[PDB]
Amino acid sequence: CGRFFQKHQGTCFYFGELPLSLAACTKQWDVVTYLLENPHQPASLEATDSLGNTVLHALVMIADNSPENSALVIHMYDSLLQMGARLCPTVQLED
Amino acid sequence: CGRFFQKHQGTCFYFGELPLSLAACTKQWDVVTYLLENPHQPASLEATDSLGNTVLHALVMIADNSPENSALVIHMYDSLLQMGARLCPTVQLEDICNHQGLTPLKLAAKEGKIEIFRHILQREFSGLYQPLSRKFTEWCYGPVRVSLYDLSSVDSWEKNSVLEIIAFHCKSPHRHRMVVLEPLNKLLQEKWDRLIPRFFFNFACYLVYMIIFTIVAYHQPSTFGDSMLLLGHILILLGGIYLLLGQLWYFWRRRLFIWISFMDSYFEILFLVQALLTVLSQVLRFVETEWYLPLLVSSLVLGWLNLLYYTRGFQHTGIYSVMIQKVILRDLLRFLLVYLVFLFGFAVALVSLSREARPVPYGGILDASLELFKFTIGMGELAFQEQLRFRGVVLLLLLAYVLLTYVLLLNMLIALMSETVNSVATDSWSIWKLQKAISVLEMENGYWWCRRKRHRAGRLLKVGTKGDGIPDERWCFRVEEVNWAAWEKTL
Amino acid sequence: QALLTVLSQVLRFVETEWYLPLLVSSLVLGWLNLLYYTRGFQHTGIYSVMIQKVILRDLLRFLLVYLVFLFGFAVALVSLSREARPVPYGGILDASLELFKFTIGMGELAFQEQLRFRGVVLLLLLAYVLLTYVLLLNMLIALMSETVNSVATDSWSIWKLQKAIS
Repeated sequence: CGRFFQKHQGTCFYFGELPLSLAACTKQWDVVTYLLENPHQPASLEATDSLGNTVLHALVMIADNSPENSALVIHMYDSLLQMGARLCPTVQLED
Repeated sequence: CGRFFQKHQGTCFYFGELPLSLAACTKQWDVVTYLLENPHQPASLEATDSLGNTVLHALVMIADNSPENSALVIHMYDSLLQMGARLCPTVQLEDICNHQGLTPLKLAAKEGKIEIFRHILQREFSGLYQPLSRKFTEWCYGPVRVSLYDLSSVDSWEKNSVLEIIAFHCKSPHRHRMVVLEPLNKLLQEKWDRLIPRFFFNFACYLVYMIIFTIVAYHQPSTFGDSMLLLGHILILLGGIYLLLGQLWYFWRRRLFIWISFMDSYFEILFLVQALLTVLSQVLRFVETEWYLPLLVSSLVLGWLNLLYYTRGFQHTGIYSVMIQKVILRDLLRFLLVYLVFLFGFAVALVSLSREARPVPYGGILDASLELFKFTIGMGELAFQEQLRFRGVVLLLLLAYVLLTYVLLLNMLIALMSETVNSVATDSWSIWKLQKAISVLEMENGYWWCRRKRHRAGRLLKVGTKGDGIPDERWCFRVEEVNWAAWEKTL
Repeated sequence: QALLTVLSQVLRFVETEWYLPLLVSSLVLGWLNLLYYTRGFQHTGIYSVMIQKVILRDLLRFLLVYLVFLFGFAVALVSLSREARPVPYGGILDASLELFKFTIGMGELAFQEQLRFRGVVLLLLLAYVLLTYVLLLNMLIALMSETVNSVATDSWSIWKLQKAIS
């Protein structure tokens, strides 16, 4: 949580203030998988930042109306939802 | 150097009057290389012709807006620059003063070559030939890019900048497309955002001045009141003198601008006329001449119409004034010509055939024209004059004039403006940006009595190192932009 | 409208002369308020949407330029209408009224013989008439012609949004 990472009118870039959120926002599917089933310390997929946004919220925030950005956001959202189905099936991330 | 090789209006072909320039201009890269590292006698790459142009200048001169020509010129320019990097690295070929005192960038800006201008303004190279670049990248954390455009001889802080050349020296028809491409863009917006206060202060001063003008012109004769009237009159005289001096200084400073652009300003001449009329009326009052009031009233009208200069501060109304100008210039004059010819032709006729005694209308050439203009406005008295037995001829003439004028010319005028507005709705924004750029450039200087200090644009930043010693520094202009397509390929 | 109606009703008890203007203004505003309920049909709701777009896009720039021009000419005609060689253009209110009449199509463009500034007054009147009635109004027609064609595409979605809000 820093001025460069908080969302405001300036020279910032909001991604969710979470390493998993940063990995998801940067079209890096190789690290997202490794962050979730690493034996040592898995990263919770329902984790939240100071603002309250989650990974799906962070994906929504960085979304634009550009075709490539929209495709990236849609694909990452679907992949993250499908992965969350196979890790925490007793809780839904949409709600 | 011959008549066929000198640049003029004829059957000539200018290439630079140098064998190396000829080789470069003819897309012959095989001979250009051999001319530079031949052991016997190498050809200097910084050589100049009689006109003063160099190889890069010659490439700029032959440049057009055609895609193939633009590609050829760009490729040859880049290749020649890269070669000059490896032959004479102690001297840069970009900074070569022409006889008229220009560089390839300034020459391209003046001649109107848009494509080579945009290429030179934002050119980027790879790791090799890194110093020979204008656009850079400081940090690209995530999908955001920080572009560092070079502000060398393009910032107004220098005496002869590219912006000033574009504004006041370029005679190309569509020169407004150069103030909306890259760097020159953001820079002008940032300058205008800081020059807002002075612009609106000048507008407020002019508004107060003309408010005083109107109050004085209203309360005038056909004590305290006389004292206030005298104070207002002397204030108006001083204001008119100030405006006259300012306009005279502007015209004297930019004498070679009226011929280049006789209508792009359109308001400095109007301000000059208004100030001259005000001063003339004020000085003529002392002569006690009856024509004081008409001059004062005309000056008041012109000055009150002059407030539309200051409407170029908003996105919405500046374009409106631009379309006003386009409509006035494109289809108002042809209609006026045809209308005046038709009106005179009919007025002379009605005057001639209005003398049969079987006050009378159409007594003179002034009355008939007035009646026809009334017909145009919607107040024409189309009646059946019973005092002369040419009733039928007069009525038929009136109907013939009415049909073709009120039913055909005016409706066609409406249609013509309907076409013109749709046609010029695309380039009006660029013309407004050019007008704002001209206003910013004029406000960068001070008044005729106080020269403002220039504030240098951009900032000095670490950009590479010169290939012969310690790092070099140049002034850049940061611009951040969030692009995902640019970011997604570099992975 | 409701505030004006209530204010007029309560002011009647005070026995104030300005009861009738308030009541009449409230009546006008309420009768114009019936165009809210036209957003129930495909045909007229879009018409009201284009009405709003035309009012917002090109009605205000024209009004600004027109008011500036009208004031500039009215002050002039008032100033130079005092030569004795009732008279027209006596005050700033009369000259503006005459210029508006010119705009409507009822302007009395005559040759006033009671003052020897006939030429100056006539030239000023002609200069005002040309640029106003021949240039600004026709250009306004063209501007609405452009605006209607431009907003003919998104008007349906705006009408759907209005219906959704309702």
